[PDB]
Amino acid sequence: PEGPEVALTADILEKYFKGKTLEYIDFISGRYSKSEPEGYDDFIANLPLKVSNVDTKGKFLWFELFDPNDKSNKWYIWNTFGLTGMWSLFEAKYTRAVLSFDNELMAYFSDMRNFGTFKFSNSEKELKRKLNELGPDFLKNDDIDISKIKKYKQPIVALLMDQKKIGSGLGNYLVAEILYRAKIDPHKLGSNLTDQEIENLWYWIKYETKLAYDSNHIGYMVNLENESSKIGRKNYHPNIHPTEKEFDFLVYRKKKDPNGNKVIADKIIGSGKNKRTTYWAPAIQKLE
Ligand SMILES: [K+]
Repeated sequence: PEGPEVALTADILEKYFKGKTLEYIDFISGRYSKSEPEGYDDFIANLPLKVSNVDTKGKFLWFELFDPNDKSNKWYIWNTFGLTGMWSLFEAKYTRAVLSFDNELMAYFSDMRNFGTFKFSNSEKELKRKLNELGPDFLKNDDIDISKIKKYKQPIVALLMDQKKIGSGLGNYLVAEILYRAKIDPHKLGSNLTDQEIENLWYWIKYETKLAYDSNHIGYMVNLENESSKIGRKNYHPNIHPTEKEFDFLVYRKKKDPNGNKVIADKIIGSGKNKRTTYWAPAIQKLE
């Protein structure tokens, strides 16, 4: 899941749990099964608490809770999905966390690979500190200045994959689809892009994120597909109007692009577990 999936999941989470009373959380399997997340014990001891919001910034999601009997007791649930992390209203296969609310309400987080993370904290300061680690939300921020791209002599694919330098929310498929639409070669250094290309790139980031966010079944949040179509969408990037009804991969994991050009499954950024495969068609994307 990338920026859009996280945001749409938060939206759904708020629809069902905002204002509800959380009573407990169980980590029944996975990485937290035996060793609970940081702050878990203190958090459990302070439950029940009501949920006031479920917000996101890029790929980062969090629950904000408060204590109905102590205005000063505020708590937060930090969450990152990882490659296989999914939220749902039913106990799906590979459920790792089970959130029990009052009045029959239940939420679940599934994660076959166990890359998602959890953390509980009662500090707004730490939350603000954490949010400073992320750049503007490429999907939610409609007035982002990406001219900072010029100050970097690094492949543009690395700059867009990074969550701090220019903005947050872009993943391996969004960056590939966006660089294809902007006809820019992944290896092109930021400092070598023209002001025009910058403008053009900005346009397509808004375009793709919005298309992704408005979709109902891209595939990375299948446990919420039924609910995805039973809820609306916020109006991010208002002045951009994608023509397609659903997000479709033009090069991401494709052997050829729409026209017929070949797509290179190029491994440009990352090391070890962080290495990712960038898909691009040399026919369309040039270093110019
Ligand atoms: K107090």
